[PDB]
Amino acid sequence: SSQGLLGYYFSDLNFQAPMVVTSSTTGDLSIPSSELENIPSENQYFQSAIWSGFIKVKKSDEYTFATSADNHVTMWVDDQEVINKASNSNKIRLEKGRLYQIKIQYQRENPTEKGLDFKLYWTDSQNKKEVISSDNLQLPELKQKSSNSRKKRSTSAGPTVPDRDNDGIPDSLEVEGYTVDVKNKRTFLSPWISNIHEKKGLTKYKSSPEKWSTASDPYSDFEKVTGRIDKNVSPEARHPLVAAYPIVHVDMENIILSKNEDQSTQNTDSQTRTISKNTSTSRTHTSEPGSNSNSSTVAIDHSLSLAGERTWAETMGLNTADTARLNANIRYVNTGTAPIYNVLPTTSLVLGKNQTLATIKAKENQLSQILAPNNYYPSKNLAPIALNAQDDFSSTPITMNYNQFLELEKTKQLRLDTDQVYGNIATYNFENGRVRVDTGSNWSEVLPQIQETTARIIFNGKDLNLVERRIAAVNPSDPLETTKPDMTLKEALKIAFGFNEPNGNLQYQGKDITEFDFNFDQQTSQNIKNQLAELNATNIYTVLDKIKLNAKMNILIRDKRFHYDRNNIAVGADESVVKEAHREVINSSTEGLLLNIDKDIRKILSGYIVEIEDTEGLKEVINDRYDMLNISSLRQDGKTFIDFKKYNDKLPLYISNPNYKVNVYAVTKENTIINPSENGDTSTNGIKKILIFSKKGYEIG
Ligand SMILES: [Ca+2]
Ligand SMILES: [Ca+2]
Repeated sequence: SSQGLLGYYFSDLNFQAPMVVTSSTTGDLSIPSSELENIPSENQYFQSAIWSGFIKVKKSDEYTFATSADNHVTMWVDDQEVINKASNSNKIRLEKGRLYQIKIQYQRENPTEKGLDFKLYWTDSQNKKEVISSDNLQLPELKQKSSNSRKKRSTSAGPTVPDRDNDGIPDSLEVEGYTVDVKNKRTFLSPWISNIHEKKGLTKYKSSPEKWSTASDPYSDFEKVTGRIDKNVSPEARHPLVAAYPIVHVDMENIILSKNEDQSTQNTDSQTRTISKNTSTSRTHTSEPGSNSNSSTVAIDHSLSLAGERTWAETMGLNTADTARLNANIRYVNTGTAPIYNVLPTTSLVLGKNQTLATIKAKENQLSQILAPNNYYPSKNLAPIALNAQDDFSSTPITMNYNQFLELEKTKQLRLDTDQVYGNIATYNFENGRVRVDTGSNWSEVLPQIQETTARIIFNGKDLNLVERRIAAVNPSDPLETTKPDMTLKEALKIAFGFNEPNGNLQYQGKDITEFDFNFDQQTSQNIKNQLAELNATNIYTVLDKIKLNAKMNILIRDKRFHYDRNNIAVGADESVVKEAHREVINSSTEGLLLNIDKDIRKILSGYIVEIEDTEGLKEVINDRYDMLNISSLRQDGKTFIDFKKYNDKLPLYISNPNYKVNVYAVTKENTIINPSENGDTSTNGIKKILIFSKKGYEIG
């Protein structure tokens, strides 16, 4: 179906203006004029063509080859001419289960019909003639190396379409620009033509004629654009300028802490004394100069989970000589553009700066599913992985000594550092036209080259989570990399992240590019500054189509509404933004508030404080504890309810005088208190909070 001979159809007589490149499943190599909608009528006249591939016979015999235009054809089988501008009955012996190279050239001056009607036949020893069937034809070996049975180069006899990197796309098309259009059953690759293709919304591709994969990834420029590729590769990475590669971090969903048994305590029948908390995990990115790493940071919930206000040690019965253990539920997350099949990366679980508590490994070659881009392992419809699994005798306890435990209690943070060891790659095989995991292909042989030859953009426009993409970009000092097309900042955002420009303004899902800020590493910053100066431009947002990306740039693009920590996690927002986000109140009562709040805003709030203010200006704080601020919840209808009763002994607010005010304040993550004060105070005293609702009793109804 994606198999057969590869054909190049030229408008000129001498094989130099390719109009269509496409495959044929059978010996019918025709292109009817009805299929040439994307070619100018005048270029629909084909004066030459070349086909290449292999023939595999099902039975040894003597065959004679013929075409529908023998006077215009020369054909080679494994370097030997079988047709030479004349019909013949010259038989050739072909052996079953052997592969023979095929090259066919056709030339005809001034055709009177558009397209091409052309069939390749053979006749066996019994004198039966037919168009060669699909089971007998295979594509050329369009790879960087030959296989044992299939040479990557066609015979030096006759014409060679210039294809320096052997990906299948002619040099000239890669440089000048090409488009791909899907006929009913075939993909046609043709030159870009402004006045035809622009209006139709077709993508203009350019790629390096000297790089088999312009992004230095494991899929060729041709494989990508013709769909001869792992179906799990992300849509954006089907562009030859966007790198296809996995990017993995670990998400921790919840944690349970408990005291380790010890030989001195023979008693094992005591009551449960564990601490269980939800956790929130974010993939991070830091200013570390040379970084190319995977890491995530875990925030352990500090909100009320059990009676009293005990220390963790008191809760768990931990004395100073005891040790504690952690278990957790996790998933792997692939935010990259290619899947993983047989090796999950190894992860260190780290306390503080550099105290490793655990090394998390999965068994190689025993994955229960693929880890696909924009997805999880295990999938979300399945249970997560427990670090110490119930079925597993050999899971290492994740232990902390007393001092480490106290440090975890104080910081309520862990870090997960994940390596970039991703295993084998599923590649396309031209012999059988299928994608399979290839034992000879490994991500570790690809990643360094991807990292060296691309510009990196990290963007948080999807739910404020950091998503990295890499785009092929020129390196002015590496000659091979100068053969790549110019990559602009505007184009990179379109092809890598799906920005569009419906009305003269670049947008991501309705939000203008000006709603996002640009952050650069030191070298990228100097580069971009220099470019702006050379453009006489004072504002980057008006010249995104003129800013050129270079290999090894690092660009970070973040939603401007938010405040960010050093990990580039969103942790707050300006008071004006938070106030406006809460302005639309659906209902209010002594039981709480019902509001429509934007999902991104909700992400940066740790909770709310409710207070009644009397006429003299004194305030009664209702939920007056740092661990009692979790009073918001998202309803199924998408609305947020702020629950006044939850920490008011299950009672609606009592407003003794209608002139009293009910005030509700939002507390952002960056302002959240996560421990009692040094003096032991557990109240909300001093917490930096943002007034988001204030109404008198008679206004609440
Ligand atoms: Ca090529
Ligand atoms: Ca190429």
